[PDB]
Amino acid sequence: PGLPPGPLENSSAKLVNDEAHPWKPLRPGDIRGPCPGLNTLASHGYLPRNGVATPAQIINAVQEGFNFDNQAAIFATYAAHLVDGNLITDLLSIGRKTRLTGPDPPPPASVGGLNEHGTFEGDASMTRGDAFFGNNHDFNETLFEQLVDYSNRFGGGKYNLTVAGELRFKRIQDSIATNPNFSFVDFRFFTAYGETTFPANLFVDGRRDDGQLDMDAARSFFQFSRMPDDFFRAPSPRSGTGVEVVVQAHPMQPGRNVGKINSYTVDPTSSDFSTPCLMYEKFVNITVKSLYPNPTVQLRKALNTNLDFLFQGVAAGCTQVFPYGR
Ligand code: HEM
Ligand SMILES: *[C@@H]1O[C@H](CO)[C@@H](O)[C@H](O)[C@H]1NC(C)=O
Ligand SMILES: *[C@@H]1O[C@H](CO)[C@@H](O)[C@H](O)[C@H]1NC(C)=O
Ligand SMILES: *[C@@H]1O[C@H](CO)[C@@H](O)[C@H](O)[C@H]1NC(C)=O
Ligand SMILES: *[C@@H]1O[C@H](CO)[C@@H](O)[C@H](O)[C@H]1NC(C)=O
Ligand SMILES: *[C@@H]1O[C@H](CO)[C@@H](O)[C@H](O)[C@H]1NC(C)=O
Ligand SMILES: COc1ccc(CO)cc1OC
Ligand SMILES: [Cl-]
Ligand SMILES: [Mg+2]
Repeated sequence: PGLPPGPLENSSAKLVNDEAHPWKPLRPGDIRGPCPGLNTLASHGYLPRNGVATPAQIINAVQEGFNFDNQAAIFATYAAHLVDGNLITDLLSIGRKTRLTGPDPPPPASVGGLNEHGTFEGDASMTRGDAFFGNNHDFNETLFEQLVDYSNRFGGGKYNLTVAGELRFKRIQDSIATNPNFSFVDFRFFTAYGETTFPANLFVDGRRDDGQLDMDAARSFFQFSRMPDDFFRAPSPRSGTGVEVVVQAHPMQPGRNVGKINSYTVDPTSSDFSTPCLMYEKFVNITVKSLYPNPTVQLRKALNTNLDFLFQGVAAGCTQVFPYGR
């Protein structure tokens, strides 16, 4: 594995929909998944256009194309790679499972790409349906139209953090009401909130950076993986700033439905926003370790390297944990 890239040398706003990075349609075999950011980077050639990439390629692409901040890029990328990528070949699919990531490790590891439900991807996404309903990765028009409606109602026709706060809660309540397997704990509990800020922070043209995303731009990213014509990236590195507004709108406890609709039951063993270090510790000790309980020599080495890289993205104050020793 390569070292995690460092922050941008020059993080100014600039044209990112440029001559070197044109949008192109999908070819047969090209993979897109549940993340409109990575999808857009692949469809503009910031990532390989087939949607299979190394962690270093992903980190460079999110920084260069969108000004995603370095710490956030490192944590997300290595978390995804650990649970969804091939640690020997150093390749991760941004969507469905593919033979392009190379020879698989033994069960119970899945190397399922970002489409793998319950590892990184989870329920109550804004524009993708819950995995229980049959498709956790494709753009959903009905859900996008709901995003438009919430933008009309709470954002004057634009998507902003106020809209995010209301839509985040709506999606949770809809999953509680209809998905008997709804899960909203630990890693998904965190990412579900942060992801709702990303359209306001990163899909807004960086010459404005006003947190007000228009619906034409929103559809372009969410549906077509396409930057608006003349799109400038954000003017400074960021990811989840303003997530507090989203949480404050409708504070929730982590929990799950318990095999029936309308049975949301709080999980006191889950991390929440009061215990961010616990979220990291459980991700490593439980989630990663369960996929690789007794790895062979070359896998153990790759796990430890990628776990070291993951820890670079963890907020200062947390203690590193070592599931396979040092
Ligand atoms: C840094 C590497 C990144 C990885 C590995 C990644 C991966 C993912 C995954 C797997 C999801 C699905 C979560 C869910 O179940 O809803 C997701 C959600 C999302 N990501 Fe990313 N992401 C990354 C960075 C970014 C960036 C830079 C952007 C924007 C520039 C972005 C925008 C989004 C949005 C908007 C969603 C929610 C989509 C929806 O709910 O419809 N992500 N990401
Ligand atoms: C950084 O990039 C911007 C936009 O491309 C440019 O205007 C600026 O002068 C660059 N800064 C340095 C120090 O080169
Ligand atoms: C149902 O929930 C469990 C974990 O609570 C998860 O392993 C499983 O993949 C879920 N499946 C769907 C389709 O939601
Ligand atoms: C999209 O989401 C809606 C609302 O949850 C759902 O009823 C529909 O089956 C989903 N799929 C498609 C292909 O529209
Ligand atoms: C969202 O837009 C609405 C209408 O313009 C406005 O009242 C609200 O303050 C905005 N919220 C943010 C966080 O910009
Ligand atoms: C994770 O495992 C380490 C031992 O490697 C231990 O110190 C730590 O308390 C564990 N944390 C959790 C949340 O299980
Ligand atoms: C910055 O942390 C994240 C990076 C990527 C995703 C998925 O788009 C979720 C994150 O946590 C909010
Ligand atoms: Cl940064
Ligand atoms: Mg999802």
